[PDB]
Amino acid sequence: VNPTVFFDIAVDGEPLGRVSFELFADKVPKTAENFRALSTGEKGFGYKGSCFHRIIPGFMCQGGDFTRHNGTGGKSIYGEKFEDENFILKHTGPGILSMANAGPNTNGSQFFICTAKTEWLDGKHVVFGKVKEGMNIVEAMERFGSRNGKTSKKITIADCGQLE
Repeated sequence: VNPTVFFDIAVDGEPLGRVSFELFADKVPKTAENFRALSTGEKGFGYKGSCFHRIIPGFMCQGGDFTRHNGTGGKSIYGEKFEDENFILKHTGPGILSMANAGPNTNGSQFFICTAKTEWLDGKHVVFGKVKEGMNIVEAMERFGSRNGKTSKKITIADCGQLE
């Protein structure tokens, strides 16, 4: 019942590959539905064409700022910044999909993919999904990041949507 979404990633415009996610709608339905919606674009806005603007190897890949392309923007499907739904699920290792924010109850559209166990984020960021297929594509993306998070090539979501 949990929905599956995919990203088709490109690097300076050249295809790299597809990452797919399981979204834990059974446990965090409001947060999973936001990400699902933004990935299909069915509200008229969303992730297609946006970039991963902050990539720190061994740490995480952050994206979803489809409004300002640099970490200052993005918006949810709810007309404002939704609440932290719950912190049931933990940051247990690579592939975890989790919400970025600006403090308690400030979720918008930005998210990150963990490339390592990041327990210090437990209780701070809402985990709502996991990479299903294509972790190797995340690993290839990670190599274009840097110590301060600046990417050496443009990493884009060339296409995205819902699978199955």
